[PDB]
Amino acid sequence: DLRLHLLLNTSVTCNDGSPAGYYLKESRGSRRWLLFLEGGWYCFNRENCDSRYDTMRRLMSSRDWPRTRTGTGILSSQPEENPYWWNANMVFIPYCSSDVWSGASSKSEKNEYAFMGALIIQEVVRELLGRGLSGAKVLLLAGSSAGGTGVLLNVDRVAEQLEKLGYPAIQVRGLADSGWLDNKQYRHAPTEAIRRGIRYWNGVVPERCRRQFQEGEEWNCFFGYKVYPTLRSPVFVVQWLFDEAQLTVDNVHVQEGLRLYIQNLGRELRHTLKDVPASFAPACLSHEIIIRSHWTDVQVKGTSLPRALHCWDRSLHPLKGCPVHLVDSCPWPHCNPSCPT
Ligand SMILES: NNC(=O)c1ccccc1OCc1ccccc1
Ligand SMILES: *[C@@H]1O[C@H](CO)[C@@H](O)[C@H](O)[C@H]1NC(C)=O
Repeated sequence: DLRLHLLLNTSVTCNDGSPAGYYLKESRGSRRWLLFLEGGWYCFNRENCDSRYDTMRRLMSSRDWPRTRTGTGILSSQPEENPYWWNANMVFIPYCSSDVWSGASSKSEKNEYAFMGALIIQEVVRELLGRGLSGAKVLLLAGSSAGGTGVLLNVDRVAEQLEKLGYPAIQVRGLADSGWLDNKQYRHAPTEAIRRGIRYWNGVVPERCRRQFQEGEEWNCFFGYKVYPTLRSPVFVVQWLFDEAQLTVDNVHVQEGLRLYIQNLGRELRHTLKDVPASFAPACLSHEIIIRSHWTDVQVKGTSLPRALHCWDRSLHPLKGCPVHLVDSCPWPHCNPSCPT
């Protein structure tokens, strides 16, 4: 169990103005810290956010949060469930800002909701330095789905924040799960929601990416294959080749037209990962993995995800029999026998 702490700075809030927070389980014999960003889509105007507040309120408010959560997958403290970092300090940061962790706007007389995702991450980091983070050797910022995209948008800002606060020894790294294409749909734009959303959230993107695409075009930096090349921090990318959220937005739910569509989608995703040295991309139809309890089951070319992350740690001290770049080449969902059921 990880125990809830509401932010001491009550001006950093969820959508409805309630305090944001984090769940923490300390491991005093470890100098490794895992900060995990939750996912869960987003909302991009008043009417769409009002609907989310009726039936997804825990993703917009802390008023009903439980005092504990069970750590699972990479957040589990059992060696059998988590071969990678079972002894780390564990942090789960709930997603209550509906802004893909990009926002920096407070509730006010002209804003019905606050969108503070980028500031929530910084304040969590700030308050953890008083509870042990000051002695860390590695800070791994991880996340799934919208939280995976949030890793890509925030990992270099966390690095910069610790540098400016006087902590040069903490190595900041990223792990982005299921947050990696602005492709043509199979049937008939989803990118327009992101464009409109950034403007609604006062959303912020990494500076080098901002400078490449310039004003009005920051939505491009929400797409992994465009923002990843601008990042300095080491980032490991986990992405199913046939991601279910990607297929949903593409309006896919088999004859030749769809067969070619699906095969091209896998081809394109594999192409964008060619020059990503730390990555894990199985040929499966699925979504998310790193906090699922059976995340140890899937393998690419005989290597599990916990093993690949361990090999990544070793590389940041090619390695013999301990690979870090693992991308399926077979071209159809579940041609990898270890895919989830
Ligand atoms: N669940 N998905 C997210 O959170 C997300 C995060 C970053 C960028 C877009 C996202 O979805 C919208 C979308 C997905 C695929 C193609 C176009 C648009
Ligand atoms: C509280 O957070 C707000 C919003 O980020 C910031 O303006 C302010 O400096 C913070 N207060 C303190 C005491 O750090």
